[PDB]
Amino acid sequence: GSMSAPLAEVDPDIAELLAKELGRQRDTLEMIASENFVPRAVLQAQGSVLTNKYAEGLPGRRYYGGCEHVDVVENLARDRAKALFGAEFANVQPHSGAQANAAVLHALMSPGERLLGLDLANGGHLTHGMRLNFSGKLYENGFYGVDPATHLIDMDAVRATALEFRPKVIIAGWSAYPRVLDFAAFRSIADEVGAKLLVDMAHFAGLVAAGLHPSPVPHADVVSTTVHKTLGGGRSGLIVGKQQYAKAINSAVFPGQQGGPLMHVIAGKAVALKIAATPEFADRQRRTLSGARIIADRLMAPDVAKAGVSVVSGGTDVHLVLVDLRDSPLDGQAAEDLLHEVGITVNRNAVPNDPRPPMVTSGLRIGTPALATRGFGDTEFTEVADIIATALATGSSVDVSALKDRATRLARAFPLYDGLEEWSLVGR
Amino acid sequence: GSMSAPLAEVDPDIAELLAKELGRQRDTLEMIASENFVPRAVLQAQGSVLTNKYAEGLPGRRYYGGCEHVDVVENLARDRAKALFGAEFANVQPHSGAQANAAVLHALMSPGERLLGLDLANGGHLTHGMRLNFSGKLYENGFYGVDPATHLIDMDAVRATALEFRPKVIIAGWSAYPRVLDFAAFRSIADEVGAKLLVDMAHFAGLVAAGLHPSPVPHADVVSTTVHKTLGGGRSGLIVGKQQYAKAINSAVFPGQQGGPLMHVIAGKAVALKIAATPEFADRQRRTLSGARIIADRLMAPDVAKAGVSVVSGGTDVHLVLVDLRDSPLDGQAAEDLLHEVGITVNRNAVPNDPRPPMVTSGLRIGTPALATRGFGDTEFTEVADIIATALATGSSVDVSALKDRATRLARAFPLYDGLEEWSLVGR
Ligand SMILES: Cc1ncc(COP(=O)(O)O)c(CNCC(=O)O)c1O
Repeated sequence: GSMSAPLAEVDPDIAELLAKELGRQRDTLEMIASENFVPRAVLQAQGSVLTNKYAEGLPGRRYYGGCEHVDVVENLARDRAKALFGAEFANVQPHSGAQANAAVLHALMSPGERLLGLDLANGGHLTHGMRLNFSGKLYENGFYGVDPATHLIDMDAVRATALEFRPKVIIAGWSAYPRVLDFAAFRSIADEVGAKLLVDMAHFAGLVAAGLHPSPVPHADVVSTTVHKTLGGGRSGLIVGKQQYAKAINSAVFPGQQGGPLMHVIAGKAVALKIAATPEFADRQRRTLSGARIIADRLMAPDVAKAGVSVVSGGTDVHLVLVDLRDSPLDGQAAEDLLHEVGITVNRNAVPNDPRPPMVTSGLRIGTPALATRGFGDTEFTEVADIIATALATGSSVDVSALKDRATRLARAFPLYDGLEEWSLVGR
Repeated sequence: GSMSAPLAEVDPDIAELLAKELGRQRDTLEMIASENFVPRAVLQAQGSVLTNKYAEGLPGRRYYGGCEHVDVVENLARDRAKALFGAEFANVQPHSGAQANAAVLHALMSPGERLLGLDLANGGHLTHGMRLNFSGKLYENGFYGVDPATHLIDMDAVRATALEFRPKVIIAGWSAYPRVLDFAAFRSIADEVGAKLLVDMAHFAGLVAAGLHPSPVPHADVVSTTVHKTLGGGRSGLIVGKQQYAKAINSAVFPGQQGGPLMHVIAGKAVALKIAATPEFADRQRRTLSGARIIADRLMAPDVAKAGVSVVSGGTDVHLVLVDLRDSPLDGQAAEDLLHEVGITVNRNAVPNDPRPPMVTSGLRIGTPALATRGFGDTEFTEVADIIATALATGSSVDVSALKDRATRLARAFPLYDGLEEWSLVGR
C-alpha cells in the first residue's frame, strides 16, 4: 500500500511544495550567512532508513538491541570530527546548534550560575543569554559587546567585565561579527577568573576546518557548532572539546537533554565531516572568504560611502559582510526588501545603539557560503558586489529590472542541484 | 565534484553501512516497541532540500525571507495534526520527544517547581523526572508507580500522592506500561490539586489516531508525542493541546528551547499525519494490538511460567508486552542477546524493585508495531509468539538454529522496503 508509494502519490501537496522550494533555491541568490546547500550524499543519508533505529546511549553502549551498524556510523562521525578539528572528544548527537549549546551549559554549570556572552544587539546568538531562551531563563546573564568606534570586541573590556561579573562560563562566539575572535585572550581571561570557556563556532566552523580561521579547539574547554552553516552539512549540532569534559558532555546530551539520536542525520554528519577534509571543500571556503572581501571592498568605494552606507569594522575576515545603514535613507528592512526584489536573499541586522526598532534595524548581514557552494568565484562575487552596491547606494528608486536581470543571469549560469530529479535514494 | 556525486562515491564507508542497516532491518524481526518502519514518502521528505532553509519563527511570522513554501508545509503539518487528534493547537517544530517535553515544561513551570510523573522503574520515561535529565535537574520530582500485586496504576494512590506532593504539573504517560491510562481520573486529580495535566502519548499516539486507545486530547492541557512510534513517522516530536496554551507553548519551542526547525522533517510529519488518517493505517494498528495480545497469551502458557518467566499485568491492551524475568535464570540482557541470536530484536527493560543492575534489568519489552507495518497478521504473530516462548522457556540450551530458521522464514515471506534500491529522491 502506502508504505512503498512515492511521495507524489501519497501526498501530492507536499510533493508539490518540495518542488516549489527546490525551484526557489534554484531561482534566487541565497546570501543569508547561516544558509548553505547540502551535497547529494547528505540528502541521501538524511533520507535513509537509519531514521528507524532507536539508539539511545553511546556506540557499543546502547539501551536497544540491533545497533551494530549505527554504532559504526556514530563512531565514524566522532572519529572524523576529532580528526578534522584536532579535538580530544566529540559528541555527534546534538539535534541542532541550540541543543548543542543547551547540553554544554547543562554540563558546565547549574541553574542560577553566571553566564557571560556576546550581547544579541552586538552580534551574539539567542542561546548566549537571551532572556526568553533557556540560556537566559536558567542562568544569571552578563554581556560584553563591541567597541562603538571600531566595532571590534575589546578584550580589555571583556576582561574587565569578567573580573567584575565572575562568570562560571564565558561564551566566545557570534551570529553576526565580521572579524576573528581572539581565542588566546578568551582563554587567558577564563583562566584568570576561574571560568569555563565555551566557543560556539557555528558560523565559522567550515572556515576552521579549511584552515582559514584560527581554531578555537586549542583554547576552549568545549566547542559547540551547527553542522549546517559554513561546515556545509545537514541541519544539526555537534560538540567537540577537551577530554576532561567528555563524560560530562556525553551525559548532558543523553540523558540530560535528549533521548534517541537521529542516526540518519548522524550518518550525514559523517559524510559532511569527510567532505570538509577535501581540497574541493577548502577551495569552496577560500572562495567564500574572497567573495566576502570583494563585497566589503566594493561597499567601501566612494559612491557607496557618499550614500550613507558603510561596512562595519571597515572590512571582513569571515564569510559575511555587515553593512551599517544608520546614515542611509534605507533601513535594514527596506534594504532587505529591495534586495529581495532583485532576487538576492539577505537579512536585516541590528547595529549597536541602533536608532531604529529591533525588527526594522539599521543594518544588513550579507553572507557568501551558499553562493560559493553553488560555484561562484571572484568574477561572480565581483558582479554580485556591484549589484548590491548599486541597490544600496541608489536606494529604492534604483533600476531594479536591470539588477534583477543581472542576478538572474548569475543564477542561470550556475545551475543548482542539476540532475537532482534523476538521483536515486541509494546507489549510483 | 562532491556536491553532485552519489554517496557511494563520496563516502563508501557510510554507503556500505546504510546498506548493512537496511539489510539488518530486512533480515531481523524488529520488535523494539518504540520503533517502526517509515514509508517511502517520509524517506523522500527527510532526504529533501528543505534541510537548506532557515525558518525560525512560525508560518507567516518568520525572521528570514524566502519561507513562502516551507510555511505552507508547516501549516499543513499543523492543520493535519489538529484534525487527526481533535486538538485546538499544534506545534510541529519539536526535534524529538525529549525536546517536545522540554518545551512543555518550559511553558508550564519554573525551575524548582514540583513535577509528578510515573517512576522510571514503574514504566515512566526519563523526561518525566529522572535525576540526570532536565526534568529531574530543573524541577522537584515526585513519582507514582504501579500496584505491586496487579502492576496497574492505582488512581487512588496517584490521587493520594498528588494531594501530599502538590505538583505544578502532572505527567500521564509511559514508555513501558501495558494497559490503558485513565485520563478522566488524571484530569480529576489535576483539577483537585490545581495542577496542569501533560499527557505524553509518544508510545500510543498511533493507537489514538486509529481510535483504538482513548484519546488524551479531551482531558489534557497539553499533549506531547514522538512521531516515530505507533504513529509511524519520521524521528521527531509534536505538541498539541488546548488553545489557551498555544502562545506559551509556541514561545517555549522557539525561542525557548530550539533555534531553526528541521523543515524537511516537518514535511515528513505532514505526510505521516495524512497516512495516519487512512484505513490502511487503522488496520495496521488493529494488527499491532491483536499481535501483542497473541504474544502475551502465549507467554502466559504453563511452559513459559514454569521457566520463571511472567507477563507484567497478566496481559496487554497496547502495542507491547512487558516480560518479567526476576524468577528466570535469564536476566534482561541475556534474554535480549538470546532473542537476537534467533533473529528477533528487542530491548531489555526495567521492572519494579529490580534485583539486577540497571543496565541489565530483569525484564524485556516486546513490541509489534514494526512487524505490523511489515504486514504481519495474527498467523504470523502466532508463530513469532511461539519462537519467543520457546527461547525464553528453554534459555541457553535452546536450538538457536531451529528458531532462527523460523524467524528467517517470516522475514523472507514479508519483504521489507522491496524496491528501495530503485526509488528516486523525488518523483518515482
Ligand atoms: C513516553 C516517551 N516520551 C518521550 C520520549 C523521548 O523521545 P525521543 O524522540 O527519543 O527524544 C520517549 C522515547 N522513549 C524511548 C523508548 O521507549 O524506547 C518516550 O517513550
